[PDB]
Amino acid sequence: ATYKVYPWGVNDPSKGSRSTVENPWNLAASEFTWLSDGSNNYTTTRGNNGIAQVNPSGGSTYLNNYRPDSPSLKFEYDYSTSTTTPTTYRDASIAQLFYTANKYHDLLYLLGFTEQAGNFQTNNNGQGGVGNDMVILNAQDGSGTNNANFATPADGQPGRMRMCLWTYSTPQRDCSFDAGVVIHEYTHGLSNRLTGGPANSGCLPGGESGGMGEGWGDFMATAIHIQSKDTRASNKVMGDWVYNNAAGIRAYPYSTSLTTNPYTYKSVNSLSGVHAIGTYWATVLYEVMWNLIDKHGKNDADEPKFNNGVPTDGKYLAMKLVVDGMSLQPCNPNMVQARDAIIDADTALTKGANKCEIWKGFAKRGLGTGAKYSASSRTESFALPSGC
Ligand SMILES: *[C@@H]1O[C@H](CO)[C@@H](O[C@@H]2O[C@H](CO)[C@@H](O)[C@H](O)[C@H]2NC(C)=O)[C@H](O)[C@H]1NC(C)=O
Ligand SMILES: [Ca+2]
Ligand SMILES: [Ca+2]
Ligand SMILES: [Zn+2]
Repeated sequence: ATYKVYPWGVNDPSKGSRSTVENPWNLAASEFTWLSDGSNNYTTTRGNNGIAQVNPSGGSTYLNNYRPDSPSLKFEYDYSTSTTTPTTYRDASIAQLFYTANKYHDLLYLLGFTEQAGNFQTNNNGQGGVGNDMVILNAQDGSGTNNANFATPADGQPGRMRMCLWTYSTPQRDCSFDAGVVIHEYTHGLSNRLTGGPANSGCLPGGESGGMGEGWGDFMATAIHIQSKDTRASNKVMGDWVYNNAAGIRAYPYSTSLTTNPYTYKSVNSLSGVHAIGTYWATVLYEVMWNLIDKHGKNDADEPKFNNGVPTDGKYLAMKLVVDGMSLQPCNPNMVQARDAIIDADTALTKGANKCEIWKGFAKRGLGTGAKYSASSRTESFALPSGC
């Protein structure tokens, strides 16, 4: 089986070129491949982890929406950034969306988002949790433009991703091809399933918890696209291609310079809406990640190496600690509790080997030892534990 796609690590069409990749699944995470659920084999963008289609109606059903009928298993379709009519590259759009989401399924699986952790699969093959909940992957969704979204029911009911056309450019830009946005949306399914465990999807409804909900997706997309040359001095934005602005969709770049990005926990008292709040959260995680990378290095490959169950590099270690923290934090968590869950995740995973790297990043942006949450009147702190 082949896919002609912008491969994993190329965020969007302005940053790379398409090529044909063969059998891109990781069999540890997709034992049936992406094209089977163990009982049925498919000749389209359908299998254990997801089903992809266009949804021009904007409706809530999916099985009978259009997807390419390709018994060749060569999911190689025409695409050009000059094309004005997005339906003429719907096959490519669907295939790219299927590719990116399945790759991310596989990576998250390796970081611990398995069947027993409440992940999204039709068949869990005796490994725990509840199946029948592959992701419904809607490309060119007619419910709107200039946005994307993800609905996460409890374990056993499929997640639903809606990817829309964006119309701040001519030609319009199809966000199926903006991997970071795909990753951001899928991460809503990750954080909603893990937080409060897989049966509770009401744990990140709004306010500060919902803000972290936005931040986690931006962080995961950012971390995945860190480049060989990058250092803590690199600044990163979100969605700059599909949105057609070099600033991306958030108010500041993800940066370790407090000049480039000034947000601290106190700033959240003045921020309005979950995306603004999440911009602060993703900046804190960015700080922590660079502390871990500066300590452990970074692995530019598409999957981590593990030493005694622990990612060997700071990039995937950061991702793993963030994922693990979601399983330890309370339902409806605030950022102080989510900080503590990440520290506790490191205690469990590494016996506390990264305590001070984590605290330094949180403290630097006001989530130090003295921080206190309030919906309107948070208290910030830049103080560190004595051990640090
Ligand atoms: C359904 O798809 C699976 C996965 O591609 C097929 O399993 C492969 O079978 C061949 C031999 O038939 C083996 O050499 C491969 O190692 C198998 N792959 C995996 C991942 O197990 C299976 O044959 C297909 N079923 C039908 C009826 O065509
Ligand atoms: Ca499941
Ligand atoms: Ca949950
Ligand atoms: Zn979001």
